[PDB]
Amino acid sequence: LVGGWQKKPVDGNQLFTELAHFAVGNQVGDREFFDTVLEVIDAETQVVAGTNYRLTFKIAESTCRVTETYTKELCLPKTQDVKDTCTAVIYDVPWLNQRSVSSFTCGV
Amino acid sequence: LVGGWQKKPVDGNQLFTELAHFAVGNQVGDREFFDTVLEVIDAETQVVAGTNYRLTFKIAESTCRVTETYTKELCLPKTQDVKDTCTAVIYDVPWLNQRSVSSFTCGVNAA
Repeated sequence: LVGGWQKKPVDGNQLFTELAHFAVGNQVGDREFFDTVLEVIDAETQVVAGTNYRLTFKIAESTCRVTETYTKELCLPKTQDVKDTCTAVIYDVPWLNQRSVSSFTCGV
Repeated sequence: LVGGWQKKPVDGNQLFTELAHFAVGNQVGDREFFDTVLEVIDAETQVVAGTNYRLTFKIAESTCRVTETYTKELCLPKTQDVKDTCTAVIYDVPWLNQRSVSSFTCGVNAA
């Protein structure tokens, strides 16, 4: 789900300052020096919920070379021989079209 | 905020197949060919809510070179003189120790 944007007070919110520093400390580009925060002046927040998935599954070697772009429909199993069993943890946030794998381990 | 882990049936659930394929198709290590998914056998889920932060702030040029490490406490402003105003959106998910900047732009507003 995604919630509405809400204006918040800047006030004594340390986290705002911490998150601003986090953003501006990560802008390199074509600057000789980093810029840094003098002050925050507006602040809005928005709940954004995703789902974290822990999936266990059987794998096989596929026919696709890793140079290629993977697809379910192109990268079919060479043989119906199980190779391993694996567990993966995937965080999915459709609202921001983000999806990430945090862990992936086999020999389960 | 984080919901509880819940066991879910594999059943037909096409999302789980899509998510397994997604994970396996992003593993290129120690392998000439991608592995692919034969079948899913367990599934658990956890709602995790993060917070998206839209922050507007005034910046100054700092004393730290880009070669160096940024820290608020080391990279103090040269002068208490504004040089630009910027807006950033940051998605924070402390529960997964993920944090990301989705946009960073330096236009200023008396909107």
